[PDB]
This record gives sequence, C-alpha cells and structure tokens, in this order.
Amino acid sequence: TSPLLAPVRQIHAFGDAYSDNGESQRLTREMLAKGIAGAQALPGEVYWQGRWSNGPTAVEVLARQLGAQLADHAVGGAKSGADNYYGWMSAYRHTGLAGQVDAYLATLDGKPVDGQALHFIFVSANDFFEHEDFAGEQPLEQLAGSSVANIRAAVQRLGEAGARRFLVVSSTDLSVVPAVVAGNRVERAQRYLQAVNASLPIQLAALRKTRGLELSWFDHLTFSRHLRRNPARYGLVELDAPCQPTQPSVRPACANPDQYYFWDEWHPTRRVHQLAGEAMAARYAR
Ligand SMILES: CC(=O)SCC[N+](C)(C)C
Repeated sequence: TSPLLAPVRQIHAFGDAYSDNGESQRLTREMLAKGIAGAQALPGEVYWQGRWSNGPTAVEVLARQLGAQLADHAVGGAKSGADNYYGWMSAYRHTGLAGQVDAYLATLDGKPVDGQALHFIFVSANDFFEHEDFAGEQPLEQLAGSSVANIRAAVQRLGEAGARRFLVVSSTDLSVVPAVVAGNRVERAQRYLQAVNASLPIQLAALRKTRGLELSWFDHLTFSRHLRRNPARYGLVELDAPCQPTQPSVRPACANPDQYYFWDEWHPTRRVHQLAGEAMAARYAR
C-alpha cells in the first residue's frame, strides 16, 4: 500500500442507480405531477427510501466512513453521455453523466468549484443495458470506447471548471447481474466490461498527470470477484438469486437480505453497497 490520500469533507457524486440516493424518485414524482409523456414512478414500491436497493448506496457509505457531506447527483438509468436508459426523460431533463455535470456547473453560476470536494463518478452500466435491450448498432468494443470517452470527458470538463479531486468507479461485473444471466448475455457483458476497464484507467492516469489531479480508480470488478469467491467470510450465502424478485412480477422478499448479493435483478443489496463503500473509503484518511 502507498500513503493514504487526504481527508474528504464534501462529495459530489455523479452516476446511476448504483449511487442514486433519491434523485430518480424526486424527479419522477415531479414529472408525474406535471403530466410528462411516458413518466413512471421510480424506483418502485419494493425499494428503501427511493434508493434502488434495500438500503444506502456505496457512495452514501463512503461519505459516512470518511466524515463527508454528500451531494448525490446520480440518477437511476443514467448513461455515460447526456441522457438516460429511460428515453422519456430526455424531453424533461438530461440525466446522464454529461447532463448531471452540466447541471452541477450551471448551479454554480460562475462561482468556484470547491477544490477540496471529491468528485465521485460511477456510471456505464446503462450504456450496456440500453444497447442490449433496444438492439443498439455499435459493436460492443465501440460502445465501450464511447463509454470510456464519455467518462474521460466528464472528468476533463469538471477539472476545467476547477475540480481537483476524483474517484472514478470501474464497470461493475455486469456478467453476474441476474438480468444479464437471464438474457443469456454473460459473454457480451464480460467483453464490454473488460474493454471499459482496460482502457479507462489508462486514459484517466494521463488526464490526472496533465491536469495535476488527485484521481483514485476503484476496481469494482476486483472487489466483487473477491467477495463472490469468499462469500462466507462476508456473511453472504446467495450470490445469484434476487432477494426481491420483480420479473416477471414482484414476489415476496427473502428472509435474510444481508445474506444476499442482489436485491432485484440489476442492483446489489445494502450489504454489498456497505462493503463497497468501505472498500472505496480504504484509500483515504478519515
Ligand atoms: C427495475 C429495473 O431496474 S428495470 C432495469 C432498468 N435499468 C435498465 C435502468 C437498470
């Protein structure tokens, strides 16, 4: 190990349902009130306080561990570019990573970026899910290259505006997601996530060096592989079945959710989010 990075007192989080701590719920409630075409209530009835899980997301645990306030801009469905898996949001708000970056910068209205705040980025899953669900054109190698470029551009744009500290999360292991397994798409997920995770850290290391940034890379795939190889160590028992099935329809939730890896068919449980948050916090002093 090298020296721990300096303490963190403010996080700005950008990303998708792996981080969202209430934004998709707030926005969809707004959209429903306004009669927006296509709007639906997200995340749904079988979720904890608007999180796409049964508890806090990894970034919420990271903030708790580190003693930081959290401004969590992440939106369930968010892609790495401007928009969302949920196409019907585009007309109302651009909620992808690039959209969230634009909205954060516009809220600053010329005032300075907090150079001490950690800019946490965790996105790309929906790039893959939209591509598979709506038969996207690109070869997965090209889709991964677009994901990588999008995330690099978000770091560059935040740095441009004055951000100095970043934590960028890798692709998760999409290959073990229950919906991917049920779609017989394990190899395509493997190929997509390997491409993102090989390229992105090399691009971010160059950007870090050029702009004098503090940028930490969190390898979520290494993290999940280690958990899923040694589950008993962490008190996990069921790695594959969702605790709270939703497809084809909502069924009764499992008795022992802290023994389950997956909450629904796409999203991990509060236990896994806890472990992930603790792992992410390990690079920083309290
Ligand atoms: C209830 C669900 O999660 S459906 C899948 C939606 N997703 C593509 C945005 C993850």
